[PDB]
Amino acid sequence: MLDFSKDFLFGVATASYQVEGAYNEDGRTMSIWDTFSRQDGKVYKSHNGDVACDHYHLYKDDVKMMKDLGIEAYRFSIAWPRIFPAKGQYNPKGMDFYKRLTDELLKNDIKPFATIYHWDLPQWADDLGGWLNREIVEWYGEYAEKLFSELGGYIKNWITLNEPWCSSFLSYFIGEHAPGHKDLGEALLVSHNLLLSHGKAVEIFRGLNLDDSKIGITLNLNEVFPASDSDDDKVAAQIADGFQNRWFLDPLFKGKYPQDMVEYFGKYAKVDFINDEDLKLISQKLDFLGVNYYTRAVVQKGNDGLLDAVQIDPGNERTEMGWEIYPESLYNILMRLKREYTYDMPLYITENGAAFNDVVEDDGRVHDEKRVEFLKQHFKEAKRFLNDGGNLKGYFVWSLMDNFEWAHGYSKRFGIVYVDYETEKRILKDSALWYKDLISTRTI
Ligand code: NA
Ligand code: NA
Ligand code: NA
Ligand code: NA
Ligand code: NA
Repeated sequence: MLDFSKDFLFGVATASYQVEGAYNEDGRTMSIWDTFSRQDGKVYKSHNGDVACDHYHLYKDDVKMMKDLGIEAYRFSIAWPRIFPAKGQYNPKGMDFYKRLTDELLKNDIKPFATIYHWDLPQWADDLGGWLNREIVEWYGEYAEKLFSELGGYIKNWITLNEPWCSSFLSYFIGEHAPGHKDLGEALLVSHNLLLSHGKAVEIFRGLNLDDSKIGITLNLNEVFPASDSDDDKVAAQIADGFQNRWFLDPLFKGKYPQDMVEYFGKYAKVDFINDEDLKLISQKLDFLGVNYYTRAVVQKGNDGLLDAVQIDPGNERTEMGWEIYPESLYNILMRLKREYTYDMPLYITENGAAFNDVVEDDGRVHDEKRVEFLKQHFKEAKRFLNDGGNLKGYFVWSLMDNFEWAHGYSKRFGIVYVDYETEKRILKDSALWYKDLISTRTI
């Protein structure tokens, strides 16, 4: 009778630096993204998160807004520079924000899902080497354990890292994200230290044996298609798939980096950070996996160089990011996890959503019909996965509101709610009204 059971969580997601603002208040010190956004050329028109959506001050209105939509769960991140503004220096005022945030959520029947690290590493940590310095495993563990002990009565669903592929390859190899290095060997080592920090937090978490509390990790995953049936394109797809997906799925869920990628990367950089003890910590059992899904890739062999597959445009509709709208890969990825990696483990879609050219019309409304159709198509694939025996527990739309989209600044709008940044006014887009109906009827 219900496409989505009463227990299925309809959610929305944000991230601290993208929405909070109040960047220099109540003891907060700079993150690497504060620093990076002030370096010339790194962020669209030198946008930064100084103010963002001012959600730090407006959080009560934002929670009321979610309550009126019937939101059942809210994924947010916790800002490390608020909690430890300096090495070893706990800031109770920073903790107080997350207590009053999560108190507000619970009192409005919204379940909190907290992301421990969503890219806003404290500048003091990066000055000590950041994710390149293996000591970060201990700094992160100290941070996580403080959150578990202070917030464990408030939060029962924890995510160690958001999208470690971005924090490693996009930040240290491609250089689009903070801190903006361009060195494959660095990005490979960072990926390992991120995964090792993840394992440290899981170890600490299990030792607390908190009542009714779950821990997992969030991975951005795609599906890679070869442009043709040639052997050239099949190897290209295999490499692209190992680069995005298997490089993280395999150590976490198989206890082993993917050997084809280890050999491929080893032709270009050192891969000597791999060892048995680290992989055992990395692959500790999780309670759930969070899946961030947006699009697929169609790839063709490039010119034999490092990760130089040519991106094929198959000619289909795309978002403002240039990302193809291909809802079937949401089903294919969830099925692939079920058949190859996570099996019967609970799965959450921790991000899915789209950037479109949103405009407030003369009627004061945002008629974002393309986003309505986008979300409708992807929720239909989630329902199909559930009806085929998939263990999907919830679905978080990215994002609750338009926000600071990293190197794109405020020029990409992902919200189901529009933010007029001059006034900080919230305007429900038609997609939020559609989502409200979906939560109410649980029918699609
Ligand atoms: Na901010
Ligand atoms: Na700036
Ligand atoms: Na696991
Ligand atoms: Na679980
Ligand atoms: Na499709």
